[PDB]
Amino acid sequence: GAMEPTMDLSAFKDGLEVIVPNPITTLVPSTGYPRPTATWCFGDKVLETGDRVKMKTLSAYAELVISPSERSDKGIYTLKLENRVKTISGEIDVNVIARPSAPKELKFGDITKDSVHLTWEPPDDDGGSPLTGYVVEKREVSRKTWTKVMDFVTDLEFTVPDLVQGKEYLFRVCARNKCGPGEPAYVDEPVNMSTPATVPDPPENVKWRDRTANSIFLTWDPPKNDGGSRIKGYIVERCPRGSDKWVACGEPVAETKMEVTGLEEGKWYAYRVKALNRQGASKPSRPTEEIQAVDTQE
Repeated sequence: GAMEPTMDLSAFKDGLEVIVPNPITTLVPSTGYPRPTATWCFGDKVLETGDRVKMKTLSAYAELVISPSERSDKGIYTLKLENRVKTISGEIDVNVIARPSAPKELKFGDITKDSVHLTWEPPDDDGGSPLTGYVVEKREVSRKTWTKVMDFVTDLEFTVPDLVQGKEYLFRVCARNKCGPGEPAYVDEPVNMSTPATVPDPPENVKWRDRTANSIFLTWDPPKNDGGSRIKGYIVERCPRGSDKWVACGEPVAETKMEVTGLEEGKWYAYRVKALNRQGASKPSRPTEEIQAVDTQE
């Protein structure tokens, strides 16, 4: 008398879902007289015990354990039971998922009195599972606990409300899976609602045209950073060659142009401009070359 090997795979009809690094455990009830021999294969490769691969056989079952699990362990595992009657083979499709990576290119902007707009980009790896959403958290730089602003955000942007003036905030955004949230992405610098205004930046492109014995016409470019306050005007200054004293030309003007006059013929002058706002005056622009006051010739 004898009996064929039989295996019970009814526990894997849906499949096997494993979150890294939890072990992949496949226990299959086996029957058969004589007792069948177990053979484990991952893909077209025969598995044998060693490090992460561990196998055991009892009279009632054959079991395969892969610990710790990796993403590369995903595939179809095959169990062959063999006695003198017959050789049977069954397959188990194992999906090994993990948690998402961190959102990319987290930026902040559009800072109002009570809101901060945040935009990000999808993470590189979703962890072998569809992204369920994004998680938005905040924390004032004085406080030590992160509070969740919103979860399951299905967009690449979010406007954080209910922010208080005079406070600095940190922001981090995570990506979510069925396994849970992943590594967070933080903001490059803290976000400050207050932002006390500063003095402007120097003008940038001071150039000259229409140079005579007593006059010159100067043009410059407005600075990029106004310092948080409106550019009230500009101040043009002058330095003769034989001195290191910068003298102001005329009076403050609201335009990016000025015609300096009163120049003495035969002298060489350099010129520089400052940008004015409520907080004061900027640092002077890069001074121009020393230009001789003389009328055109030939």
